[PDB]
Amino acid sequence: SPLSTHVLNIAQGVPGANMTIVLHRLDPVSSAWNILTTGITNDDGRCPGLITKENFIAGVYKMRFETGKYWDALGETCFYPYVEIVFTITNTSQHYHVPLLLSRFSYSTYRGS
Amino acid sequence: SPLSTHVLNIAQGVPGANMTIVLHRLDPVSSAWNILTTGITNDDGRCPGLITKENFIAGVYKMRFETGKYWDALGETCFYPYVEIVFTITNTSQHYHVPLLLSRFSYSTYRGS
Amino acid sequence: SPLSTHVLNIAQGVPGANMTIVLHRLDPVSSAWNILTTGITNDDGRCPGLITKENFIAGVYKMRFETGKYWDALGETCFYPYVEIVFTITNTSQHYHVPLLLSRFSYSTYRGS
Amino acid sequence: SPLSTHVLNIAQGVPGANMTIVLHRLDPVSSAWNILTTGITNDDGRCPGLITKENFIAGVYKMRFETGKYWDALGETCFYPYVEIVFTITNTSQHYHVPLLLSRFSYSTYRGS
Repeated sequence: SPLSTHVLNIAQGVPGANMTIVLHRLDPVSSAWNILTTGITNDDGRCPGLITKENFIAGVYKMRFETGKYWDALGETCFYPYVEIVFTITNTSQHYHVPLLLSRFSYSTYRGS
Repeated sequence: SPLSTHVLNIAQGVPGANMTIVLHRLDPVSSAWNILTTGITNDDGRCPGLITKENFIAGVYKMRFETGKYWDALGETCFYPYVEIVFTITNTSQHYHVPLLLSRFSYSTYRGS
Repeated sequence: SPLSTHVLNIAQGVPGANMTIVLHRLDPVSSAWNILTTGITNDDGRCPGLITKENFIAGVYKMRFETGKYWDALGETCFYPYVEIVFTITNTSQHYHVPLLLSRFSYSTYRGS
Repeated sequence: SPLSTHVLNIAQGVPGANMTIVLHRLDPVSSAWNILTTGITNDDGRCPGLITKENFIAGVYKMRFETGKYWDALGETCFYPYVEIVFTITNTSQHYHVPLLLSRFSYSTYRGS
């Protein structure tokens, strides 16, 4: 709304709760990143209100998931210290859902609406 | 050996050929990434000779897949301009396989050996 | 409610619309599968009304997805003529989400709720 | 050769060893399945000798992975008592690799070679 996520712990068949997510946007002129917001997934593994419609401008975004910290808080290690999903937003009339299905040794993502 | 990849175009059920892959390593001390190697996947979607045993030391690595340029060359667009998989190497006795299963609107990876 | 699905065409980045889905349940003792409900996905790739809470008993269920016919209607072939996901329900106090993430040459599913 | 598989336990990031696999092929006049071969994956998670080149005719095949029995022999429960992958072979000149990425609550499959 207009950007949502869902973190899923597919090793346990439950949502990934309390994972830190940091949203960034690429600066159009330099190659650098602006932090837009930092969230934490709720018990349903979601992060409501990541961005407002007015600030969700077209461009290139990056969602960093703190997978290493998540798994560590469950007392286990992860192959990935963090996961960054980088994606292009051009059509701003649509909803964009960028989930993360995660184990300690795998991850997947897809574009949802 | 000891780091390998495999790009799979799961939209067409064929390997991802001619995709640029760049391997980086995080430098202990400075919080900077530095390029170790660049490669281009062959027809089987693999990139032999990414790194030698002597240089495959423990640390944090990142493999950047140019998914945007790959799909642009197939005359299609990608949700992801590029994919970076960041991973921790501590046990240097093992072989690490870091594949990319890719469509225009999704991707996934797992730790293989 | 209490069983749902979600079909996502990850090759095209859109919900899987108008896919026929059939829920079956295995009759304990006999080896007999029989139809519980036949449905079709709506515009958002979802299929409400799969089973009533009253009829949601512990047992083995199977959701059959007509992927071949789905792709055929899109003018493309599928590697899988249909997909059956078989699962065991023992805890009838929960909601079970059984999505299907589909391309022409791949699929995945996970337990959600 | 010409049909192969690879089972990966992505929950633990090791190969799916000692899993029972059953290959069937659909009888093209009745709508019923003929058992071709039953095998067990090796320590690498693979299962060589699934079918001979001679017996590899065009048709509909089905690979049943006994996931529930895999997990139980490991002291764990699986949401799926088994996984069957049904696929159409039309081009008999190609090799078909159909691996299974598995956890207790998720699985995915894709065409390779």
